[PDB]
Amino acid sequence: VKEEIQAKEYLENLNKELAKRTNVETEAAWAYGSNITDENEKKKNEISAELAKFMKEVASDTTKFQWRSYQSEDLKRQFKALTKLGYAALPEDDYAELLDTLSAMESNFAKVKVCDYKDSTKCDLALDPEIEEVISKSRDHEELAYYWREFYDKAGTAVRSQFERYVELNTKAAKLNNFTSGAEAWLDEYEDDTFEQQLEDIFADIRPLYQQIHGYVRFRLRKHYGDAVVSETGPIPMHLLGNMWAQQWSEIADIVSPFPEKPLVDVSAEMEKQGYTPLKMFQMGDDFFTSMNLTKLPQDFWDKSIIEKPTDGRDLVCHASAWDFYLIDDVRIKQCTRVTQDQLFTVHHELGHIQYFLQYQHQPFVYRTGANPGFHEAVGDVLSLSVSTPKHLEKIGLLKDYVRDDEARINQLFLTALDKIVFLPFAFTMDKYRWSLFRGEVDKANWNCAFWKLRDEYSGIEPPVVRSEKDFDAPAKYHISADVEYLRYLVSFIIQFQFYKSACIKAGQYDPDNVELPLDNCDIYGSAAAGAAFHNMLSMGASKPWPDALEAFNGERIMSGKAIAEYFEPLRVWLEAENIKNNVHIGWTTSNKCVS
Ligand SMILES: *[C@@H]1O[C@H](CO)[C@@H](O[C@@H]2O[C@H](CO)[C@@H](O[C@@H]3O[C@H](CO[C@H]4O[C@H](CO)[C@@H](O)[C@H](O)[C@@H]4O)[C@@H](O)[C@H](O[C@H]4O[C@H](CO[C@@H]5O[C@H](CO)[C@@H](O)[C@H](O)[C@@H]5O)[C@@H](O)[C@H](O)[C@@H]4O)[C@@H]3O)[C@H](O)[C@H]2NC(C)=O)[C@H](O)[C@H]1NC(C)=O
Ligand SMILES: *[C@@H]1O[C@H](CO)[C@@H](O)[C@H](O)[C@H]1NC(C)=O
Ligand SMILES: *[C@@H]1O[C@H](CO)[C@@H](O)[C@H](O)[C@H]1NC(C)=O
Ligand SMILES: [Zn+2]
Repeated sequence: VKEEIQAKEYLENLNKELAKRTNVETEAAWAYGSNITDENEKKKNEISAELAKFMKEVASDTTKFQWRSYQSEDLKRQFKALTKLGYAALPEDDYAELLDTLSAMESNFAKVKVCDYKDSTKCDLALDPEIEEVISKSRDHEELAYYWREFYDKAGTAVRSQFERYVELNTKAAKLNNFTSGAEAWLDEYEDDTFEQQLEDIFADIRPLYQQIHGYVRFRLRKHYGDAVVSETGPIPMHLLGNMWAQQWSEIADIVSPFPEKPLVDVSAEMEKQGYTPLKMFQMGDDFFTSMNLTKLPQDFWDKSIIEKPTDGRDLVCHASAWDFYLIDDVRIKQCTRVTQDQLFTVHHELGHIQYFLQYQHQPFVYRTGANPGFHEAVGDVLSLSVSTPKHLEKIGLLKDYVRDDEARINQLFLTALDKIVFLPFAFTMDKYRWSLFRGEVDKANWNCAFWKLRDEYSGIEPPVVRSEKDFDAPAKYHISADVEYLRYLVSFIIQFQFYKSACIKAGQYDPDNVELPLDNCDIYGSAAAGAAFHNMLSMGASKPWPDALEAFNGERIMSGKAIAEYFEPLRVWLEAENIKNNVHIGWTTSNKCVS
């Protein structure tokens, strides 16, 4: 009708206004996140409250248009997105209380300090970097357990009453948008009613490999720590796995690697010896993208980013993140960067977000996000997969005197699995837990043990000490304290293998029927063929449902476990044999580390 013509002009104008108002909210959030004070908290929450109020006016104005009657799929999609208010649907007082609750949790988490194990006078150890360094480096099980407990008590238990209020307010918000719970609100971002089932099916296919890796790691840990510390048949004590949440185990690769007489890629020491800085690491990431004929970082990036931990003793959120300011070319990273191999991957991870932001900044505001949350998280990881290859690391002079025999290949495959397969059950449990609270499936009296129950069922790990319903451990993970959906990372770790396989084929770097070009040594550095595929997909933003974005990249429309399995198939074959040959116990008894 004539109405659809006016509507298109309504949208064009409203999109620009939302960008500009979001800009101002993002600036205040940035200011808080990079400098936590009471004054910046109030500024952030007051701006948010005002944007919330305007969003409600907008939702209500969508009803004045017959938008579901229109011809244009594109107009209807944009209107649909403006009806989805999220937390902004709350009454203004409930919204302000929710923001205050979220602030309390995120700043509790960011301000955690603990006492040194060897010196209880020295009480200024932060997660990043001091506690993370001990967890990743110490092989003293008693020190490890000490830091685990100190951290979980302060980051987790201390915000129980706040976490509860947040679940209530999150649930109320979802119901006001006519979702059953916050779980359905999160899942709506994947635009697919069978999405949970799809992930269950993929997870069930990779679980057997996970159990083989688990079994082997447990066997190797028993030889290091002995049977008093690690049982044969029980869940692995999580504090021994190189990471505070046992989400990835690559930091203990030096004690669990298949062939310890053969090389294991660890380039941290060479980075340090070649004088690498944070600045250099970001410049390398930048080079990687521009090498593929993708977009160079703008000057605002270099001028406004924070790529090193401030040295002025202020409080900030050190958890690494990427920020879109919704103008032109104002994109930033906040990373407390350290010169290590894992941090090099993180740098590429974060720069994948930046690239996505630049690729879609010509889109209308509602379309300036990922095709789905998982797509956003995968982009940088596709590059990190290349960066991590011995091929790439020899090219940039970080890996010296490396012979890629069959045993070094198994070592590298295993190292990657400790980051990529191990994480899958972990990532699944973070949202399974929250979903189950959001949906009202667990009584408040059982919330802590329901967490550790899932961590046992899916990952076969447990706490180093007995916990109970007096503790509350979930918020000790950043994203749980900060209310960041975690499924995006599960989706990412599956789909990034679909992107990488396809990028590798396009780059001439992978042929199944040619042993010179195996998937696990593919480097896509310099490939404009791969870059083109990325451009086609990333530039779409959220303008189409995600199957359409994937189709733009490689012609497929389906999320699949095929690629991640193909990548690790040589590992699976070897590891199955090695477990049988060493009579390794697979599976685990129920944990008894959480008392009701
Ligand atoms: C979540 O789900 C909620 C339901 O569970 C839903 O809430 C409902 O939304 C309806 C509109 O979205 C709303 O409808 C209005 O009802 C008015 C009368 O209802 C009152 O009495 C109820 C008991 O009987 C009370 O419980 C309520 O609290 C109400 O106070 C009507 O006056 C009103 O009507 C007018 O509006 C229609 C709209 O027509 C549409 O648009 C054009 C009009 O420009 C039409 O040409 C077109 O065909 C189309 O129909 C007009 O026909 C005309 O002006 C009417 O007079 C309207 O029906 C309903 O009251 C409300 N609550 C409940 C519980 O029913 C939420 O909307 C959902 N939330 C989200 C985010 O989607
Ligand atoms: C942190 O924020 C305060 C406002 O609460 C401001 O005055 C101060 O300059 C900021 N500090 C830094 C280092 O930016
Ligand atoms: C970069 O992009 C151009 C135009 O968009 C494309 O045609 C070309 O393949 C790319 N250039 C290089 C360096 O390969
Ligand atoms: Zn990310």
